[PDB]
Amino acid sequence: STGSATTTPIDSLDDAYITPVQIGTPAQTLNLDFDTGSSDLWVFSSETTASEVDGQTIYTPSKSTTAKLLSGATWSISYGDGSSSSGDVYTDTVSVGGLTVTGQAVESAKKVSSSFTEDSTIDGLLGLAFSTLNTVSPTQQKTFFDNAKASLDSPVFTADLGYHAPGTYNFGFIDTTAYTGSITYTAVSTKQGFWEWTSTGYAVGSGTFKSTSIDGIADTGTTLLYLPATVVSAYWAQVSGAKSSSSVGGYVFPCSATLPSFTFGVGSARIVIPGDYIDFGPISTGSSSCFGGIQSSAGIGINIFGDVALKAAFVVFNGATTPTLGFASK
Repeated sequence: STGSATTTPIDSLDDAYITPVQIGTPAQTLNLDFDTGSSDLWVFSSETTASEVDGQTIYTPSKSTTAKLLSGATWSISYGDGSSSSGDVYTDTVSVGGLTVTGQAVESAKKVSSSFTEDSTIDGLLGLAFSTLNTVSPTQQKTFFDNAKASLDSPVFTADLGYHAPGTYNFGFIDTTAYTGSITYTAVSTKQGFWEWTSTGYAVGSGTFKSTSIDGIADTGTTLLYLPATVVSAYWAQVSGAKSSSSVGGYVFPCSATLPSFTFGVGSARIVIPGDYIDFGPISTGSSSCFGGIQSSAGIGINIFGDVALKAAFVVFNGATTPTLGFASK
């Protein structure tokens, strides 16, 4: 089997992407944030505290003839941005782009933190990291990809995120029309439950490539590119007036600037992020100070190749017995 679904930016900045997902019988369609940095499929629901729902579409398990309570199971998750959610668990039929999994754990939110309530466009998350990170207790549950893998034509999914435009998540096949050149594959460590790999270095604009190993994670659920402070300082030094602002919480730059590109290495290959992808707009409405799309990871504990980096590439998440990642230009 295969599946193919379009993913759409939630706003004009590409702050996140939503993908329609069918849950239950008859289908209830919710728009989920596909997150290769976590491993829980959770949804706003009829059980969510009413004051914490503000415009989202909810899953109502009582209206699904295939929903079954997973007796005794609870879940609770906290994300790197400080947000969180928790609740109970059903199993139900879940389909993405024509690919159907029966018996998928659908984690029903009883509580969500304010940032989730305040984002009316995201109805939940669909985790695509390794199932060892799944938070369901006392019986850990598998991700949608893990459950579908054996039925897939090939044990892969691909992320093709657009810049200010829709893109595609495919399951079970590699669309050879969706990228240019060849796909360069690189080793993955699953030891922390992430799609963790080592970039071979970087360049700023037309500058020379610096060969240096950068361990990080391919994370569709993080907006920006988070890299070591040395690398980030080298980038922003090329932008007149750019500075790190503790009050704003990162590097800002004059909105009048033209940003240089940023290149990252994948083995001997190179992915180029155009400068425009690094502009996240005014820090507040009407400000002439703009927020940068490359930020320091020094306070995170891990480097994160988020959407800013991933949307410059066609990315293969290869879930073979030894997982690997592939990157192509497009």
